[PDB]
Amino acid sequence: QPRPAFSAIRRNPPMGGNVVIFDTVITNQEEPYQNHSGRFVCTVPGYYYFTFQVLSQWEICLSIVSSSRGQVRRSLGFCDTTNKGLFQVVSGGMVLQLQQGDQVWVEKDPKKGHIYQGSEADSVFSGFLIFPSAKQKFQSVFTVTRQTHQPPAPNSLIRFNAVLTNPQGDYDTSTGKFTCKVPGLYYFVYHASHTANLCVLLYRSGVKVVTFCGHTSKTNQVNSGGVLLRLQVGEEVWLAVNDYYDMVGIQGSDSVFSGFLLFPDGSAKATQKIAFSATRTINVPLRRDQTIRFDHVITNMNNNYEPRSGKFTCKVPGLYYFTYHASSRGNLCVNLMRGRERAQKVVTFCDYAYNTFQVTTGGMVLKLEQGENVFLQATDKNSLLGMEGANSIFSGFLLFPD
Ligand SMILES: [Mg+2]
Repeated sequence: QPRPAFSAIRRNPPMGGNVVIFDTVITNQEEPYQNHSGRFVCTVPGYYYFTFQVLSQWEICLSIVSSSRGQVRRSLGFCDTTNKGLFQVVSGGMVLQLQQGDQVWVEKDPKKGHIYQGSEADSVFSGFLIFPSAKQKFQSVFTVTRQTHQPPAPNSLIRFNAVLTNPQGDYDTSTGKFTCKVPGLYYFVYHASHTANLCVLLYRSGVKVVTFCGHTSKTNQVNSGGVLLRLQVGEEVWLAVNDYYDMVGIQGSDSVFSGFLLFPDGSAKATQKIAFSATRTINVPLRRDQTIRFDHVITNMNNNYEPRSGKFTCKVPGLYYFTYHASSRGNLCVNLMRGRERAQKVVTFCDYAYNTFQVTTGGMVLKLEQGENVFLQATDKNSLLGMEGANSIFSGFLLFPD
């Protein structure tokens, strides 16, 4: 069984060109990613998820581009134009259906291309196979996007009117809702561009699950959020806004919503359906080197996440994707940790905020051995909020169960 999955970061990247080269490989199962060029190469045709979290201090606009038969296919873009010298993370992601030989990479706008260079924090590009193309009725995947210059109405459901992929029709662009056909464990994630305050709320069958808010005046930022949910047939999932409703991106900064089935109910081996999502609801100030506890479990299939510590511990060796979204009111750096009793830093994600509210994100594909821990660790920059209406969440799931 193919297991194509990678993550790479920047450390000593080659200079020049508009392709963003992530030169330092963290994970590269089947070696599809080329660290000398920045390009992922598809061997196994199918549906893949790609995502990036890139650190800037000025203006940055990025886009996930692909090629087929060497013909370039431009796509959505994501920008942060805060432009104040402080760490900002721009994020974006989408499902892509690929053929053998297709390539995928991140490109910067030659006019807005500032990417941090140094050791204080990291930028990451990740991708992994979701479903091989070879089934389709028993899969579920979508990436949809909001193509309009007019923002949603306050306190309303966010309609994504345009489809990038939706092969089962599980997202309905005329209602704005995803409806479950194949019951099981799903990942949902969004990246929404805005130039005024924006809160995005994710609903499941009429109940608010998580909320993430980002504040800005005039300049463009990306609000991100996501969660793993175990759904039954007929359940609905959708995004909405509250009184903070702005989704007006600048030119080149779009808004996307994706979801995909990871583990069907009643298929394969339950011991390998491993996924967790947990939020933080305690507001005690963190101290440097403290493990960040996410105490409230939304999902914890096979109980490999420990909410009382905040640590994931690997039972089933394999490739895992870890991700978080943290609300914050000041400067925040988090170390992503991997190891056993003595854990080691994989990356640090920093996102600074001056007298405002932010949501930041990071993610990583990691190969894990039985017994290895993965968790988030606090630094001296510890502004982290966890509350209804500004959540912080930590999630992880096994790639390639059966
Ligand atoms: Mg920020």
